[PDB]
Amino acid sequence: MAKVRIYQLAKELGMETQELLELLDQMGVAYKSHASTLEEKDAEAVRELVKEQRGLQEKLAEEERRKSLPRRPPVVVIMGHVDHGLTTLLDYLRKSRIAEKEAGGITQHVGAFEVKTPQGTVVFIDTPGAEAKVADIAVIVIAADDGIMPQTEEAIAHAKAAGAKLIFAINKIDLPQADPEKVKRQLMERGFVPEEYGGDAIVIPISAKTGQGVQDLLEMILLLAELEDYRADPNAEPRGVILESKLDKQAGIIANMLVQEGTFRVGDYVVAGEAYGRIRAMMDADGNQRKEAGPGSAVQVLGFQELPHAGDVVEWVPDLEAAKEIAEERKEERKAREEEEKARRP
Ligand SMILES: [Mg+2]
Repeated sequence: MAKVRIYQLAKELGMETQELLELLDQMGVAYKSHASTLEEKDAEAVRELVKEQRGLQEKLAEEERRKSLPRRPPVVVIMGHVDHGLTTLLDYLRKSRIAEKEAGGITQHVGAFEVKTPQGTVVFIDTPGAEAKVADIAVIVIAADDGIMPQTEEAIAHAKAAGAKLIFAINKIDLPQADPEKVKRQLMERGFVPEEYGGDAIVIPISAKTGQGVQDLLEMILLLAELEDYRADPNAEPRGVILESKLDKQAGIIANMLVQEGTFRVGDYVVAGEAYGRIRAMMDADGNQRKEAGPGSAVQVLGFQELPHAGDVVEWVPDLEAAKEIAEERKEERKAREEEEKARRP
């Protein structure tokens, strides 16, 4: 401190000579060389300025990082004619992760399940949809033998309405009457031109029965997820969607929720449409109790006081009172629109 030479102060602060000499020029402190002695008040000023500038750097670098949100996994729904092997595909995907279980032990149905690959994790909504936005991607399954049917065209229209990206999966490619070329013509008739022919429709041959092609579907999902670059903020206000709800004799009202933003925690108050409660417990697809559920997580939630509806947005609220006010304001507004039916003009 009193008195320090510039090369000594540099060592102490971990700076290179020329950096400290630059700083002193910025401060207007004259010196002959790095061997010169500094007045105590100059050295002190240097120490303060360097501390601050380093504070500031760090603040800045933190900000740059914090504003880059982590990846969230792609959410996928499987759709198409119920006879075209949807459940066989879902089942196949559910098994490629119980290889030869732990185990075990243990599994729960919580509305969605995860498929892990070296390239990343995919979230599949459980039970195909006939049927808020839930899925990023809809896989439209079409049997090679049967071709595009009315259920197929409804699945396509619902997926498009919901804003999902389509992947066409032509299944049963090993039946003797399998005709994928016919399916592709049917697709092109409908404005879906396969990439093969220079169009934008993604078309993938699979067999849900043997699993042939299934790894290519997963790779394609993950590639699209990399390009769309799906991300979410785990510290935003928690937001989810109800996938389904039911009564348990033993447990009471249960609901499956998929988390989209923020992180829900046990003890949080939530409102979903007109239903509300305090999260008493959350259980994931492995049957584990979780204290927290962040983006992409599907969990069974205990604590709702009435059955929430499928597709309703789950919102964090600060307290019980807020939860009751929000749910109630929605209830009396619904009655209002309904009362705009009983009166005039039925
Ligand atoms: Mg809501």
